[PDB]
Amino acid sequence: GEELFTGVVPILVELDGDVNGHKFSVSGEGEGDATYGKLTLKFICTTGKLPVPWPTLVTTLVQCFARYPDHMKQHDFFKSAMPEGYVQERTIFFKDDGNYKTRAEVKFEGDTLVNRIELKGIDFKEDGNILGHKLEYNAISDNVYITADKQKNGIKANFKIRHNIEDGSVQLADHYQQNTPIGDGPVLLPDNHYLSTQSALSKDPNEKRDHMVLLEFVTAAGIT
Repeated sequence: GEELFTGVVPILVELDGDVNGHKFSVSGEGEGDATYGKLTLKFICTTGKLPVPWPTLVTTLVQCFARYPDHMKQHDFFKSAMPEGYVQERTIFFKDDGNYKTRAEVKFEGDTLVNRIELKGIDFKEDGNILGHKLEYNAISDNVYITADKQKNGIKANFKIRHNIEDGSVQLADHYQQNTPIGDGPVLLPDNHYLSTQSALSKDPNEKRDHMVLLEFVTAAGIT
């Protein structure tokens, strides 16, 4: 499982979304290098204009690429589930606004690590920060707090993302996450720890489609 990540691995992401009945699709390509916790990705809205802010999709759009320090390798659930993969589900509660519910399957297709996602968003405000596009195209950085879930043979996680709003304020997105293996083989059930994650968002100056370029670092921590 871990051996599948010792080099650079191609990534494919495919997302189908429906937020308040606004339907859209995103496709992504890039590479991950778990040795350095490093991800480089480019996403394109294939249906036209994205109806929500790109920053709100970052966490949805492959924590198997986390750098787990040598001394914490027995706590890496994500790679232990490979190549068969895992289901990753979230509910993301946007404070004073709607929620996303996401279901994804993360697995290998040949040599390529694939993340296939369905996203459903409901109860958003038409002129809120999300459907009104009031969030700054700004990096996000925070800690993903992971705990074991023995009853599902997987993990749970929780974290908060504070998205900057255009007026200087913050739009909180409270994340609740569950991962469960797809295969029936043994997986690593971790002690409590976190992934320290930083995502830098940018634009391809030659790209005319609605898109997002990401450079992301992911590092496991919190166990000495």
